[PDB]
Amino acid sequence: APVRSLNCTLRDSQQKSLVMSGPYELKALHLQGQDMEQQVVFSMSFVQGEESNDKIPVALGLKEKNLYLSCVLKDDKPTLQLESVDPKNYPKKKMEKRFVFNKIEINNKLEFESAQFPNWYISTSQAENMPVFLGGTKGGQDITDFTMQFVS
Ligand SMILES: NC(=O)c1ccc(NC(=O)[C@@H]2CCCO2)cc1
Repeated sequence: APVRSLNCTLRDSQQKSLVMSGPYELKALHLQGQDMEQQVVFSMSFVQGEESNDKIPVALGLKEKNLYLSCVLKDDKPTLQLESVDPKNYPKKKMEKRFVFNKIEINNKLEFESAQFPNWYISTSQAENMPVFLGGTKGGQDITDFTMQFVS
């Protein structure tokens, strides 16, 4: 059958919202009121992959855009990028591994681990208006926990 998808927003555990501000540039900042329209709406697809009660493989596309978060090596490091795809062919149930995140539920928060790069996570900085990135530890000063808001 098709792939199943939900519209949603994400906020980091310091309640920073995610926005587009540059061509392929997703950023995290404190947002409230009128400016909350600026936040990115995701289409979260439930994709093929290894699954358990609290670890669910997803892809994160931008709503009604042929753009997906992906994990690739850049200048020899696991990095987060926005990648364009053929809009005729996406989303699909069997997403390529660079597109797959394990959505992990721990203590009423979510983490998004790269399926491609184990123990690398979607991360934000504590500072305002810095890139969303792939961080190689769910420890330290960087933020690896999120909440999801379901959107119409
Ligand atoms: N110097 C640049 O032209 C440039 C800098 C940063 C970005 N993107 C990111 O850092 C991505 C955004 C999705 C996750 O991380 C894109 C372009």
